[PDB]
Amino acid sequence: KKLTIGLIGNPNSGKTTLFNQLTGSRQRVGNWAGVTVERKEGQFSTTDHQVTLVDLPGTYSLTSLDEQIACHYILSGDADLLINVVDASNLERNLYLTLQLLELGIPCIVALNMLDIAEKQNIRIEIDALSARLGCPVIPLVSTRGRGIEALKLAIDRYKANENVELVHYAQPLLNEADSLAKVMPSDIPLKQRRWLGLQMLEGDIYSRAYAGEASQHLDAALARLRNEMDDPALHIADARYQCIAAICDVVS
Repeated sequence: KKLTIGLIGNPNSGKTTLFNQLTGSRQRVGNWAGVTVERKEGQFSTTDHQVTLVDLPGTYSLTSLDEQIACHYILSGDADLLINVVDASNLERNLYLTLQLLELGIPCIVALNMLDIAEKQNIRIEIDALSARLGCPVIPLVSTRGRGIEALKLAIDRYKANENVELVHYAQPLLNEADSLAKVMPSDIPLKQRRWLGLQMLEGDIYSRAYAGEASQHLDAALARLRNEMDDPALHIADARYQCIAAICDVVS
């Protein structure tokens, strides 16, 4: 059976290296539609699947051209699953991107990279505790004898919808305002993603408005409403995300 998988992580996080390991010489260099950014695709197989792997440009956040490409692809829904390459030696910084994928609700597998760099600086990562808090599998990419890859291939064959765990705990009125923005958005987009798009707009993101159809004319009204209910809506959003990531890292690292 054929799956298409998007490969996503921070720049400088061993993403290209995983890409080459997975695909060997079975890769095509193309170009992202309408821009001159290079788009790599590659092929590998698993026990049950033939996999088309799409390397997305490194990015720290879904919220320059590169960043925008990753996000447009993530939101296009073309991919069945995403492989999220995470630097174990910079967990907290790297999970900011992971959180957005999970909030978007896209099937995810976290390939925990740079174990050897982590080990070297006395950082150990509690794999199952991370996995429980994310609601998606976490696969240590041991480089020794291709073990990591084999285990990743196993995870791919066993992939499923993420566990619907609570992630960031937003103040209710932000959720409320996001719900309101969400119901006036193009319905071709899942409710979960519509809610996420609303949340980004409230925090002040401009690229998100592009997918949200009508919503952007309701935003100033939404924001004007919110500022009666709290002192800094966008900062409360920043604060709840950080709260969530730091509570994870405290247990996990």
